Amino acid sequence: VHKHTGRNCGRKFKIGEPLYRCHECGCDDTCVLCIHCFNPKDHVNHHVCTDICTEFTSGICDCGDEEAWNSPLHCKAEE
Ligand SMILES: [Zn+2]
Ligand SMILES: [Zn+2]
Ligand SMILES: [Zn+2]
Repeated sequence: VHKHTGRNCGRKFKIGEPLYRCHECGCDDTCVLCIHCFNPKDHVNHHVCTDICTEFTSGICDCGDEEAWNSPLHCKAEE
């Protein structure tokens, strides 16, 4: 299971996978969540950008990295 309780997710995105950012919750535009981590309950009427990862964009999910978020998140995988 995708739980990573007590540490950062750090799941590496693959090309074609969904990535989630939130204007309000993210510290900057590079702060992102994977589909296993993103919880809609954290982001009601927030300005959520869901993109499809490309060859150009590449990186890791920031869930559990509190240095990347303005609000406490609640991992979807933890539910
Ligand atoms: Zn994740
Ligand atoms: Zn997570
Ligand atoms: Zn949000």
